[PDB]
Amino acid sequence: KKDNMLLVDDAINDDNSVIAINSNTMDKLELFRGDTVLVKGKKRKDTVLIVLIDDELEDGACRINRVVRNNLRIRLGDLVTIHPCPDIKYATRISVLPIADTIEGITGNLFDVFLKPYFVEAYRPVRKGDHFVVRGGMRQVEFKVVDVEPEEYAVVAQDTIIHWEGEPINREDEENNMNEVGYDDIGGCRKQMAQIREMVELPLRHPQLFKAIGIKPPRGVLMYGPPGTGKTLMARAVANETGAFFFLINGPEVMSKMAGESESNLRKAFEEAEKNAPAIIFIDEIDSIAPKRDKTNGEVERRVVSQLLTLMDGMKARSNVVVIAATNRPNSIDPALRRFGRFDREVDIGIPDATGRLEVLRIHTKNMKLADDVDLEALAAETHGYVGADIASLCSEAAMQQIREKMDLIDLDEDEIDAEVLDSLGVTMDNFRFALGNSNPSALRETVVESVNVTWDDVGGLDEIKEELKETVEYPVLHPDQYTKFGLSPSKGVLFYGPPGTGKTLLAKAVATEVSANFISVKGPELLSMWYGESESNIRDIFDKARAAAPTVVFLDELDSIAKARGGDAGGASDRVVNQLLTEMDGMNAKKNVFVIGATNRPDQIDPAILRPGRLDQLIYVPLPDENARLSILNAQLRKTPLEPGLELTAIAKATQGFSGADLLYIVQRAAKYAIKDSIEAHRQHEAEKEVEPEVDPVPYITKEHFAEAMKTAKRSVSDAELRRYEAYSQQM
Amino acid sequence: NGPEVMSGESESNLRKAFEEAEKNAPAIIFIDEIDSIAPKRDKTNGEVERRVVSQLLTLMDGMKAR
Ligand SMILES: Nc1ncnc2c1ncn2[C@@H]1O[C@H](COP(=O)(O)OP(=O)(O)O)[C@@H](O)[C@H]1O
Ligand SMILES: Nc1ncnc2c1ncn2[C@@H]1O[C@H](COP(=O)(O)OP(=O)(O)O)[C@@H](O)[C@H]1O
Ligand code: BEF
Ligand code: BEF
Ligand SMILES: [Mg+2]
Ligand SMILES: [Mg+2]
Repeated sequence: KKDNMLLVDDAINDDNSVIAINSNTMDKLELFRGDTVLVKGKKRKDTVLIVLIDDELEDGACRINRVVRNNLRIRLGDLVTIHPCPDIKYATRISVLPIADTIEGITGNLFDVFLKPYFVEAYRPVRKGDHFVVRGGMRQVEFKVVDVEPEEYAVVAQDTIIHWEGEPINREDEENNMNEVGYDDIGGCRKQMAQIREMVELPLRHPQLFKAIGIKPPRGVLMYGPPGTGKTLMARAVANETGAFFFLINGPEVMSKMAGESESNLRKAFEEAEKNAPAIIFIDEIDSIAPKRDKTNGEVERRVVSQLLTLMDGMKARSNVVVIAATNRPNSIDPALRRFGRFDREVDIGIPDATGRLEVLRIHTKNMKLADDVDLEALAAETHGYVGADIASLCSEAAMQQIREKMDLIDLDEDEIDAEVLDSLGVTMDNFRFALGNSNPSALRETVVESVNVTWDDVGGLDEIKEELKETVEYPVLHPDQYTKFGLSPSKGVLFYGPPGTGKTLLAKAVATEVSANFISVKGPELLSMWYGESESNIRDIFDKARAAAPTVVFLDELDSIAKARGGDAGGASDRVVNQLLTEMDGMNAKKNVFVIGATNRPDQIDPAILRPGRLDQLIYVPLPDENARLSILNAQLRKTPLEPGLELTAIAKATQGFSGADLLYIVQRAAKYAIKDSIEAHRQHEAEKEVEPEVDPVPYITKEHFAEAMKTAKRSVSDAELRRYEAYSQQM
Repeated sequence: NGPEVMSGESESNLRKAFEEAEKNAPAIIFIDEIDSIAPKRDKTNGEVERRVVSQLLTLMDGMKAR
């Protein structure tokens, strides 16, 4: 460890142009009380200050006031490199300007008042870009050094000419934001960030390493992946981490209404990137530029593609520029633009894992008065399919929920704002839980499923079936250590079969509500279209949305219409659907861990090519309920009902042997209908006896006579031959 | 190569390449990645692909003994 790098500490000396080192630091690095030292911090910024012996400092980190600390874009507890510069000498002239909001109210001679006594006889060591502070006249004004004559940094001796102007600006706040954000604001993408940093650092600063090894540096990088991942943030961080030129052009803004000058715009962009310095070019949204040369019909876009191909190929060794192109979809790319020489190093910035979600959480919400009872580990563990911007939307929705929560009771008084509510603001766990329950992933927005309030105790019976189901779904998405220690490839599909009215759709709803993962549901023949190619493109982009928001559950309901038996046809469309489903279901490796759930009524018409072991091997039979399962169904269907205390369901469980949950629900609904009819008759009788008093309801519970009248027309659902067919299929399989 | 023939100038490029290979010497032409030029003519729906396939057909057929 070279002792030339030190951390930022609080300031004892309240002066602007000063830093404090300890004496044991002075003997460790020769410097003095008058010595003017160059501080170079993060964000590629610098500053100049006077070193002074400080006993309290302790050699390891340095004291600097908040003004110096700001110019370096550092905080208390950040590292900076310190090194002396006496090459700097007395100024010829200086160019400071007051920031508008620090002078709103006053006017007149700022020089005589603030600047004159501030710089006098101190010969301060200033810098271009510095923003210093001067206290006087019952306020503190902030000026920004806009220009000096003696290079970037100089000293303000009494002979130095201080020029101030009355240009109150707003620009510094805007200037800080664009420069703001470097490489510490992007979390969860460490390998791609290191590769991008290498690709912008090594060919641009020192090509001697690549000349020594003998590998030609690439002059082009492509960024693809899901939307809202961080390609634009990476481009902004790369544009801010270097003070070189950054010619920013976009996709559809290179055109013009005159007779063919977009080629001249591309030529002038390339010549302005070539004229100044070895620089970097970021071309955003190249899908509007490259139409893949197949679905285009014009000549102007082909001339644009040819001009960009000629301007991308003709780069010599003395040019030394690289290009960055952000791209949403990775399939509509021109293979002539993907030729060897222009775009070769394609990075894959995918969805983050739990540690990446923790990194983006600790990046985003660390700039607020947050809470006192928060744990981000459970928030990152429960969240599965979010990527990049959805976490920021979650934090914004939590802040808006906190604002809605602390408004109706504390009386904000929207005509004029107070100062009592503003400091008592904390986004607690309840606002984050409400924001988690009131949001959705950005890839599953168009396939949003309406909320069905069912739990794992609402499905009466099927106890061992539901516990092995919740185990075999909860295993491969949260704890992969048992999967790694087992050493066997897992199942990537499951199927339900049995009589209708048994609980397959109810088990699918219980998966959709209480599995702590994502869920996407389609109907059977919904993914078919009369056009050509769309009937397979629907399955293709549905499975693309499934692979994007990993993990998820794709419930293919009623597979007797998609996976129809082949067996003279209508043209071969269902065969194309089955083949597309087979080639989109066979590309399931250990990554992206999706799960396909099927539930049919007739299992004889399912394709053996899709019932093959290795594609969809599991087969859970859901049989008819027994006595105890029927009692559990009758107890779970009567949960939120005002039942009679002197009423038992064991007689209903014993008197019905071949019944099912659907007709049991029909029995309970007919009993409720009879109770509602009795309530209506008692209400109209009470109205007649009042016009010509009981309780709030004359029938507060469902009596035994209502059940005895509802079970009078209680048929059964399934016949006898269907049970024989299902028993024959269960004996065959 | 295949998709480096486009910019009515694909037919001019095909005629230019064939007359250049016929003018100089008895030689050999390498056409790499023919699947872009020949889209199998039934699944395609464009018209400059049909025109450049017809041009390649009438230019490959028009080679004599000399
Ligand atoms: N990987 C990431 N890490 C941190 N913040 C991210 C990430 N991806 C996206 N964001 C956040 O998403 C918001 C907008 O992202 P943006 O750069 O516009 O997305 P993109 O690169 O897809 O165009 C910003 O608030 C940004 O901080
Ligand atoms: N085992 C069960 N426990 C509780 N309710 C059940 C059960 N089986 C069926 N039901 C009821 O049946 C109704 C519809 O059943 P559903 O799942 O759609 O049938 P299927 O098995 O044909 O897909 C729901 O109102 C549900 O409450
Ligand atoms: F990937 Be981002 F939405 F550009
Ligand atoms: F969905 Be069930 F099998 F009627
Ligand atoms: Mg973008
Ligand atoms: Mg169903």
